[PDB]
Amino acid sequence: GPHMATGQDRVVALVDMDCFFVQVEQRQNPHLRNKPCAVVQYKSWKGGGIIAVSYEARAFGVTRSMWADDAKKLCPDLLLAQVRESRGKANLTKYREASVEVMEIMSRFAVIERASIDEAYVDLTSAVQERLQKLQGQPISADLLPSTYIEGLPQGPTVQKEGMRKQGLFQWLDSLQIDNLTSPDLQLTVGAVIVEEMRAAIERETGFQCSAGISHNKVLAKLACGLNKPNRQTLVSHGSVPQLFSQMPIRKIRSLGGKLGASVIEILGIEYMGELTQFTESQLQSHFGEKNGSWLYAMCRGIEHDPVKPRQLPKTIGCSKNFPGKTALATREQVQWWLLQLAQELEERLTKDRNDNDRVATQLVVSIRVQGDKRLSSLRRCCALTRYDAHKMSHDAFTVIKNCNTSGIQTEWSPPLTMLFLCATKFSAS
DNA sequence: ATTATGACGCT
DNA sequence: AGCGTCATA
Ligand SMILES: [Mn+2]
Ligand SMILES: [Mn+2]
Ligand SMILES: [Mn+2]
Repeated sequence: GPHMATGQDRVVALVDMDCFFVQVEQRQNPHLRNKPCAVVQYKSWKGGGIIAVSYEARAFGVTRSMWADDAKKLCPDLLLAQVRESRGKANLTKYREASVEVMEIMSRFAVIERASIDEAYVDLTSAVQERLQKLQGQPISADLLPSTYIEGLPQGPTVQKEGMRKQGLFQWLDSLQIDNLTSPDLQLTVGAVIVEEMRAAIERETGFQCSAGISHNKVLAKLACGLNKPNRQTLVSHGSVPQLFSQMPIRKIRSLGGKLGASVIEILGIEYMGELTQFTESQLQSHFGEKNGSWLYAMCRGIEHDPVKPRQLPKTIGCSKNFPGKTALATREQVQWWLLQLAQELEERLTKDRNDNDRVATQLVVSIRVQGDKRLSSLRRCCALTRYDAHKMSHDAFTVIKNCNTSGIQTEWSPPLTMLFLCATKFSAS
């Protein structure tokens, strides 16, 4: 009754860029704008691997992970932009720098949690309270929410898409109680007003379009964001959760897209998020552990407490390269050459990081994969990182992996290496 | 032969 | 610590 927590204490948004690497390349090259377009890495093997796809290209069935040669079969006029290569490897600096542009704008509105290269969570609870105190109990005009969808509306007693959006927004606004500064639905609405402002600023100041979700926690905000991509934002209210979740595959919820989610489906014999409500918290804990069980019990009711962390910068800086098929490294000179290439890119990024962000990494993690191992990583070893010097770091990395060579001979490396990974970690203020 | 990342959980 | 899981361009 009066004591059941409803998880409506916060206003949380998730802002996610549309087709982000494609937009970065479209800004740079106007010829790519408003075209079926994709971003590819490498080229020699099957035309290269696609890692981002414009919405025009998606209409032809082009997806991420697709080889460009195969994408061209679906979409002959597909335009491509290639990821930069430096020191023999893909280099993602352009996209990291574009990300910083977006993150710095968002940070003007609230403290953000960088969740990927192209998205961040915002806790807007305080900003909403402030905007509410200025407003005076005026109704919120539809004109303040020009790109907002209200999930679940319209409903009850037009054949165009923008028409439907407005109908839902109208129903939503008319149901509001703007007289109550503690009403969660009102708080979400004001959150959505602020996010319109945020998204307008991002587009004005970078040229990049994005989508967003507004809800009471990170999982619902993330889910909401995807509902009306691209270039739109979606409000998912607490009240909208039972209908939304009644047909929502469990795998769609963040963190349930892998083995845990599959086990929820298999063990319980269910399909949709809403079906979880019929289990006790103890039942869920018995199957999925104490933490997962409590999390699922609350999550299927729309409730989650994971805070928006105040962290705008990545906490690791890493350099990685695969050596697939017959390109696997089989000599000492090869292994050392590539460790140096990775280490030189790492030095570059680390030095820039120290100057920009007043911090220094203190641990170097070295990871390799061996031919025959299905696992992402075969071996991970750490050592000290005391100087930002590529030759030292590459010499150190070789030392910690040296004993992995099962070859009797010194000159050969066996079994051949199919991945090298250098990562700088454990930052301290400097 | 999707690749290049990056956060967090477990023991 | 080293490994595993999950995630995103
Ligand atoms: Mn995106
Ligand atoms: Mn994203
Ligand atoms: Mn994506």
